[PDB]
Amino acid sequence: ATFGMGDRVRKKSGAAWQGQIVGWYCTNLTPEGYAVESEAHPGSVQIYPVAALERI
Amino acid sequence: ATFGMGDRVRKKSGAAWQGQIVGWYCTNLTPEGYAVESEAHPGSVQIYPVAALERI
Amino acid sequence: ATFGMGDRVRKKSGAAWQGQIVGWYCTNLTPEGYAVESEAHPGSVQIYPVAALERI
Amino acid sequence: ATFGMGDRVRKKSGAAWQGQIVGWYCTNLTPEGYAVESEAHPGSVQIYPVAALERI
Repeated sequence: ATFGMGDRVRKKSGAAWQGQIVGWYCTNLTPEGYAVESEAHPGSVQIYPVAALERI
Repeated sequence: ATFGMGDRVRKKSGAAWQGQIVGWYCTNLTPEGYAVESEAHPGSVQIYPVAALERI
Repeated sequence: ATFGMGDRVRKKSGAAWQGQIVGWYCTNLTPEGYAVESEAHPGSVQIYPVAALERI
Repeated sequence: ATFGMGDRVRKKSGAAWQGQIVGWYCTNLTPEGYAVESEAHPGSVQIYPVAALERI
């Protein structure tokens, strides 16, 4: 696992998102995915493949 | 229409979101809905029923 | 506008989605975007750039 | 944990969604949340609080 719970991450490119890792998912299309709760918008969560994200 | 393009709005309660109205949708479940581009996270857009939102 | 309200469309590639155009959005990152209500999952709506979608 | 990986679940009410549990998230607003990959739309994943979902 590239990231763990509570890591602060951001989207590398395109649509912006930044905040803490709050969860995990895996599908065939996205075998390593993460749920990220926005630091700016508490309670709002988006999910992204690991390649979309970087730790800060 | 309660809101128009470019209005600054926020979620009234629960998961937070704030930024500008960038679009519209309508379904039977949500006959008056809005797309809101985050002011904190440019490019990221979420969609909400009108009752969830308030103009600021 | 490539599509209009009620057109039946699907995602061209990656994550699947199919149903009817129910709305529109525009941002700098996505200057021509569409809200698509799933035909399989009524009430659930996802939003996509026009290039992601094709009419069927 | 109410559900486990691979359980087939659906939304109880409102916007429809159905498919398999593919992940988990937790936030203060949603201390027990699940990612559900659509069975109708492979690759598409939505996330919901546990109270929104039921196993089938």
